[PDB]
Amino acid sequence: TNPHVAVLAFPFSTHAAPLLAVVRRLAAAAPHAVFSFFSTSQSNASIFHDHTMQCNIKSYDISDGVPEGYVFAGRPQEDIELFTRAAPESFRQGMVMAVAETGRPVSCLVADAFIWFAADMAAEMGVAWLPFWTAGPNSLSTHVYIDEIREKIGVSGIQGREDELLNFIPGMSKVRFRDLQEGIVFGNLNSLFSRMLHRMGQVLPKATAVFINSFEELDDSLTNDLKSKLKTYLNIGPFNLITGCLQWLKERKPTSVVYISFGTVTTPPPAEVVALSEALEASRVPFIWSLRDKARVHLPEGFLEKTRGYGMVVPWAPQAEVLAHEAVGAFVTHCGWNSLWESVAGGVPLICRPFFGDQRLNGRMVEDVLEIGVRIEGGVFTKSGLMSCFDQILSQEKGKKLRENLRALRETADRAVGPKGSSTENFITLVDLVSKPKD
Ligand SMILES: O=c1ccn([C@@H]2O[C@H](COP(=O)(O)OP(=O)(O)O[C@H]3O[C@H](CO)[C@@H](O)[C@H](O)[C@H]3F)[C@@H](O)[C@H]2O)c(=O)[nH]1
Ligand SMILES: O=c1c(O)c(-c2ccc(O)cc2)oc2cc(O)cc(O)c12
Repeated sequence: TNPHVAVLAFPFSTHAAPLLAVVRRLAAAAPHAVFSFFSTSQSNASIFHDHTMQCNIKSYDISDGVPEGYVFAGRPQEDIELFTRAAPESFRQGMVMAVAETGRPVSCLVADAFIWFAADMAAEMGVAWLPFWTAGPNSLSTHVYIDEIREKIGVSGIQGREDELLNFIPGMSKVRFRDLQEGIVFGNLNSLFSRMLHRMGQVLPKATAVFINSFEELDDSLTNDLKSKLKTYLNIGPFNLITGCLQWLKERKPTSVVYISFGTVTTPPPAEVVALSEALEASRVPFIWSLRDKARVHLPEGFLEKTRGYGMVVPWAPQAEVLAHEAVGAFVTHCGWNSLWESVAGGVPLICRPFFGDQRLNGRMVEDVLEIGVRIEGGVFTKSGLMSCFDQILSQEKGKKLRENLRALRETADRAVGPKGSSTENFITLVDLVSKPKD
């Protein structure tokens, strides 16, 4: 038969949405192929919200892995653990349904890199395995190098060595030991999530091709190194350059507003919430703060009332549109990959407060490599540190330089995704791979 591409999403944080975005581009490029998109019912409901969807894509709801009478212990990553333990069976049962509906065997397996066992499912089915790394090439590299990093550094702690450099890994000359993701050489190395990512790192070199929402020219040496470690390595982004709040912003002066958000699975600790509120109020800087409604309990009494004239606190913002708005002059961020590229699209300097995963590597890239943002003194929010960052960016020479660097970076990125761009050519390659029928 003609192709039937099974797509296996990771249904937590911002993973399923970028994967659907690529699938949409692939379905338009390969109109003869059918695509079956597997995630949980909650994930699909969110990302498929709303007549524009390519007719050759259909979503399928798979199990969240939670047993019927289950009582949560309240561990962190408990939902992830439940989903992950059931996922091999959950995805298999989804694909069975899609094969019966379409009458076409699965010819290709696209999956979030996190679904490491997708490699084994693909080998069993006799089809290509095409993992999507949803974050940056920095974190991809450290994952692919996990064994070597562990061998060089050891796994009994990095006490006294936090600021030592990872300069023995290509493209990582400015990354310190402390910048590494949890599960590499520190954190709970025996957790299910740590073991998952360890195996992923090992099996990624076996993929038909690994693809990523970045552009090759972000770092030539890193790109070259990854092409040496992987069978085929395809930069196909940035996606965002390819494809109440706004009314309020209309009346603000250019480059005057601070936007604040910490992604989809973080809130700063309550003391840091207080600290930001104090900095906003003391500077009287116009602001839009994306803050979980549940977390509003942590705002100092009177904060909302004193800032009503110049700031909004909302449970969800149209973030990409806010960052592209001329009134916005800075972005206080956890340094998640998707947020970073939206800020680059908008030409808005970052104020970085990374928490976990790849965010410290991304913060290092932003501050020391690309120079498109600044660090917060001590890596935690304080009233004085934040006030200094706002001044540096909105009112001082530093902000002009960061804006200049952002312009140049965005132009390079634009050319990667234009006609004859490196990401354009790489995407053709990926289309060719997903278009192949089964052996
Ligand atoms: O009020 C809001 C708030 C957010 N959004 C949108 O949600 C997305 C957040 O993506 P981002 O990658 O920055 O953060 P997060 O989901 O925590 O990332 C995880 O996944 C990332 C990629 O895998 C990884 O880099 C990171 O470390 C992880 F935490 C981004 O597209 C925002 O525009 C919004 O529209 N409105
Ligand atoms: O979604 C998540 C995610 O992507 C990452 C991550 C881990 C290593 C990386 O290199 C990059 C990202 O960690 C997480 C940790 C959580 O407790 C919950 C999550 O949802 C994520």
